[PDB]
Order: sequence, then structure tokens, then C-alpha cells
Amino acid sequence: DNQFYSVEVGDSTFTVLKRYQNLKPIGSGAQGIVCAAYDAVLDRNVAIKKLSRPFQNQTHAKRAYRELVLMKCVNHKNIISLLNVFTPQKTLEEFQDVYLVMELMDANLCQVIQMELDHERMSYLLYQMLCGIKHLHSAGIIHRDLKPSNIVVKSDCTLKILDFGLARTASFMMTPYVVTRYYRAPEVILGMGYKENVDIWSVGCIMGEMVRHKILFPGRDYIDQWNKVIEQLGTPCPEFMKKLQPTVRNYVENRPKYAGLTFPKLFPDSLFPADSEHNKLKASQARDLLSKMLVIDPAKRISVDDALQHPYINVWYDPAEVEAPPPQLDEREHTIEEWKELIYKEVMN
Ligand SMILES: CC(C)NC(=O)N[C@H]1CC[C@H](Nc2ncc3ccc(=O)n(C(C)C)c3n2)CC1
Repeated sequence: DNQFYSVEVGDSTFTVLKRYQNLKPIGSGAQGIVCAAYDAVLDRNVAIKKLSRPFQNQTHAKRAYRELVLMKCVNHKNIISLLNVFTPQKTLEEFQDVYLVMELMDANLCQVIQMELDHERMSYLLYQMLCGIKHLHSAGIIHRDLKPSNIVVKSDCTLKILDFGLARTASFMMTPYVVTRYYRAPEVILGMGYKENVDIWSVGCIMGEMVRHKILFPGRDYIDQWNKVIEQLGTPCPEFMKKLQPTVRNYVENRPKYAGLTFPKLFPDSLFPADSEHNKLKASQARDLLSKMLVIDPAKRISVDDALQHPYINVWYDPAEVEAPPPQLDEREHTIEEWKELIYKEVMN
């Protein structure tokens, strides 16, 4: 009679379509709780994300609505896809929860980062990130909050990006949960405005952490984080600071100066496989790319296209893998009730 059933998972109550069986909790991010399950209809395992009352406030609503729309229309093998979307509630008045069904992946990038990685897999994950990023930039999407906890991978080293980044407005929250800021670009830290290669900084932070196994630029707030950045990379040039607004210019130019470590000192030979000649050269190529991704001034930072052409990365290069036909706009303020309906009717395609 009923085409849904409910079960308790960790805390939440998952009411899902009967095709999905044997639910098990596998995570809990900010926007929801996530279960693995078996899809009897597709005969495969899937991940199911539960959004509770996404329309409950502006922040949630914008994110949920955006997530749902973009993930539906954006298609690329390094961006996570929607398999199915549903709500167990029958009417707009009763509507509460949204369920996103996605491919089931094996791990976080955070998990992978902790592992000793060879050059083949390091360059391959990085290639896949750059292709994902590339696609998003083509579709008019610039992420600005790429981070290893929002990137998932499979045992076969397949990689997918989970989310579509910052809102082109941006906020407030009540839920107690800390937002991870360490992978954000200087231009996001300092409020400069940005271009596509804002996301390259993040990839540089991930790459560098894969090597060093520590977060490059930690800190309680953007104040500490900025310090960590200038300590390691040195203070930027005045051509860069001619692009800062008056108040942040003053703040930055009045921080204690630093000369900056060279990249061999930042990522020394010790941290790389360097036993064979193959590995010796790949280490050299690795550090080169790093030095071009982790530069404070975006004017001097490498682009996505030039990163994909870099020797460390272009060994994977292929035809329909770097490009495919890419495509409406929305970014405006609404009340709860208005968001509720926008999202309900996105769910009911
Ligand atoms: C036990 C130890 C090795 N840790 C894990 O196994 N962790 C998780 C296992 C499940 C993984 N799979 C996965 N697949 C798809 C999604 C889709 C959206 C989403 O938000 N998540 C989060 C749980 C990361 C997904 N996780 C993620 C890491």
C-alpha cells in the first residue's frame, strides 16, 4: 500500500522508498545525515543524504535549492550526480524533508590524504580535481570552498566533487558546527573578489597536504590563517596590495613582514618518493606545480588550463574527458514559505 518505510539511523529518522534497503549511517555533514543503502531496483549500493526542513532559514534554503538544481543539470564524471530525489510527504503543506540519492563512494579525500601516496595516484586525483573544477568554471560556477571533506573517492582512485561552493552573495547559523576555512584562497580570506584560479589555491593546499600530511594554513580565524600564509610564503609584493581595499590594505601592510621559505624548504626531498630516476623527476615536477599553485597573488598564480597542461598532470590527458557541452540564474532573498515552495517544486520535477 505505502511505497515508503521508515527506520532509525544514529539519531535521525530516515523515511525512504522501499527500493532502498539495509540503511547504515556513513556520515553527517552540515546540510544533513548520510546513509549507505542497497537499491534493489538498480541492484547497486547508493548514498542517501537527508535534508531536514531545508527551507527553515535563508542559509539552508539557498544552499539546498542551489544544490538540488545544479546537481540535476550539471553532468561530469568528476562531479557527484543525482540518482534520485524524493520526499515522503504528499503535499506542499506537509512537506518537510528532502532525500538525495547519489553514487556510493569509498572514502573522503581527508582519509586518502593521510596515506602515503605514489605519484601515479597523486597526479591522477589532481587531474580529476582540475577536470571537475574546469567543468564547473565552464558552466559559470566558481567554487571558492573546495576542500578535502567535500571530495570523495573510490578504491579505483575515481574522484568526485560533492558540492558547488560559496553562494554569490553570502550569512548566519545556529547549529553548532565549525566551518573549515583552511583551503580558502587569499582573495577569499581578504575579500578581494576573484576569478577562476581562486580554486587553484585550494588544490594547492590539498596537494601540499598530501605531501606534508599537515594542514598548510591552519588558524582559529582568518587572522591566524593569514599569518600562517605570509610566514610560509612570505609577504606579498606591492603590486598585489595595490588591489586591496583601503582598510584591508592597511591591516595587511601593517602585519610583521616575512621573507618566505623557498619551496624546497617547504616541501623537502625527504617528503617524496625519490629512490628511482622516475620518482626523482616526478618529485621535481610535483614541487614545480606546487610553487605555481600556492602563490598569494592570483595575478601570478597558475590557471586551471595551464595546470592541466603541466607535465606532472598531462600524462592523463584525453579527448572527451577534459571537455563536454556545458550550459536559469537564481540568487535572491525569500521568506521561509517562498523557499519551501521553490524547493518542493524542484523535488517534484
Ligand atoms: C571507516 C572509515 C574508513 N571511514 C569511512 O569509511 N568513511 C566514509 C565511508 C562512506 C563514504 N561514501 C560516501 N559516498 C557518497 C557520499 C555522498 C554525499 C556525502 O555527503 N557523503 C559523505 C558521507 C562524505 C558521501 N559519502 C565516505 C566516507
